[PDB]
Amino acid sequence: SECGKFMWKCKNSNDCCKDLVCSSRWKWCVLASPF
Repeated sequence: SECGKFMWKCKNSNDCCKDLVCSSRWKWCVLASPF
C-alpha cells in the first residue's frame, strides 16, 4: 500500500507517511520541524 506525501491534503495526521504533519494552516501535511 501507499502513504501520504508532502504538500498533500490530509484529514488527519494519520495520512502523513513519514516526517510529515497535518497542518490545518496550509490545508495539507508539511515537513515536520526539528523542535
